Amino acid sequence: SVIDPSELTFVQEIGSGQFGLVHLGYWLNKDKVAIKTIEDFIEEAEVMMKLSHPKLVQLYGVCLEQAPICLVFEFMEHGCLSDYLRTQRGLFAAETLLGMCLDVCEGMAYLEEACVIHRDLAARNCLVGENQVIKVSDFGPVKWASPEVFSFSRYSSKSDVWSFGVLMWEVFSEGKIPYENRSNSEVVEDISTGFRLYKPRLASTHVYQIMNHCWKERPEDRPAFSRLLRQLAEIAESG
Ligand SMILES: CN(C)CC[C@@H](c1ccccc1)n1cc(NC(=O)c2n[nH]c3cc(-c4cn[nH]c4)ccc23)cn1
Repeated sequence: SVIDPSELTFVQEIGSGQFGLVHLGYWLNKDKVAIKTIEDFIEEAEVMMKLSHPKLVQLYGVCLEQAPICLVFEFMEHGCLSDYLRTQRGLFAAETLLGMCLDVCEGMAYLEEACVIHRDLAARNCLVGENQVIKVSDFGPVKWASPEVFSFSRYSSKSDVWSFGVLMWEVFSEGKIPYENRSNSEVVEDISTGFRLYKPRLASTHVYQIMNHCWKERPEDRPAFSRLLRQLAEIAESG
C-alpha cells in the first residue's frame, strides 16, 4: 500500500533516532463512508460515538451545516445481509451461517451490557463487510416483533432476543421471508396460538432449540444475549 506524496503534509520535526529522522505530519485519506440523510438529535450523536464494538456499524461523525443533515457511518463493502443471503442461496455452508449469527450476537451482547434497545433487529438492518463479517446497524414490522411489542410496544433487550431468533431463521433459511404469505393480523393470531417458524434444513436440532428459546411467550423465559453468546461461541469452535 503506497502513499502518494500529495496526500502527505509535513508539519515539524519530533526528535531524532539513529535510523530515522521523525516528522509529525498530516495524512489526507480518501476513505469510503456511508452517509445517512435526515437539540433535536445532537445529544444522540455523542452517545452513539461511545458505542464502539467490532460487530456494530461505527458512527464517524455528523454534518450539521444546514440542507439535509448528514450522519457519517462506517462503509460496509457487501451491503445488507438480507440481499446478500438471497443472491448466494444454495451456496452457503451451515458453519458460515452460524458464524453470521455469532457476529450479530456479539454486537447485541455489547448493546445489552450498554442498556441499548435495538427495536428493529433484522437481517436487512445487518451489513456484510470484509471477510464476510456481519455488523449490526440502525440502533437508536410485526414479523420480528415479540408479543409484548406488537400488542403493547414493551421494548427491552428480551424483545431484541425475539427479533434475534427471527434473524437466526432468516440466516439459516438463506434469507427467506418469515410467515411469507401471511398478513400482520394473521401473524399476530398465529404466534398467539403458539405457531413458530419451521426448522430450516441448514439449522441443526440444537440451533433450532436456541431459536425456540428466543421465541418463548414470556420475555423473562428467553435467554439473555450474554447467555446466547457463550452458547453459539461453543457450537462454532466445536462444530
Ligand atoms: C450488490 N452489492 C453486493 C454491492 C453493493 C455494495 C457497493 C459497493 C461499492 C459501491 C456501491 C455499492 N454496497 C455496499 C453497501 N454498504 C452499505 O449500504 C452501508 N455501509 N454502511 C452503512 C450504514 C448504514 C446505516 C444506516 N443507519 N445506521 C447505519 C446503512 C447502510 C450502510 C451498500 N451496497
